Amino acid sequence: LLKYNVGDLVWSKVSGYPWWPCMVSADPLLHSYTKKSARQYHVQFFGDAPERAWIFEKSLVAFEGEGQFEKLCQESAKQAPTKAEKIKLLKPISGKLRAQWEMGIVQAEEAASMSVEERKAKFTFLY
Repeated sequence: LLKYNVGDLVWSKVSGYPWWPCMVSADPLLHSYTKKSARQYHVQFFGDAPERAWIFEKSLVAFEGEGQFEKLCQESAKQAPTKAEKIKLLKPISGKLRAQWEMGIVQAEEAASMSVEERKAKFTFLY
């Protein structure tokens, strides 16, 4: 009865950032993963340097594979507010961030490779 559940795997768009591979998790504080018309969820960003955050359900799609990446970039930059984001949301990733994104997908598909119960166990991170 919810578009996503605990260990589901999702692309997450944050303004300034490229749509990003994430797994949903429980907030290590509130001990929930979701919470008036639009829903949020708790998701941790894949990277060699992971982080977490509450994203809206609206900036959230389920993750089939690395295939969806270019088309999702098209959709967001289809029209983004500034037109220097669009420029940069459409040339392939640059800089410090790039190496981490590559690390992102590797984990992502390695993680689709496994059932929730172990994918959670191996991929929810502690701080």
